Amino acid sequence: GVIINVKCKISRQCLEPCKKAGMRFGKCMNGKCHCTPK
Repeated sequence: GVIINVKCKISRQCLEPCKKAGMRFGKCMNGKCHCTPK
């Protein structure tokens, strides 16, 4: 589990860097981004 405290706006804009790192999941909850490692 890897949470990051960034003002996100679209789940797709946090999905890109979460893929770059290598995450199985890329989800934003209106506020902060929550990605899960693969």
